[PDB]
Amino acid sequence: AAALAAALAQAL
Repeated sequence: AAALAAALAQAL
């Protein structure tokens, strides 16, 4: 969950 949350945060 956290890895994905961060991946997305960065992209946006």
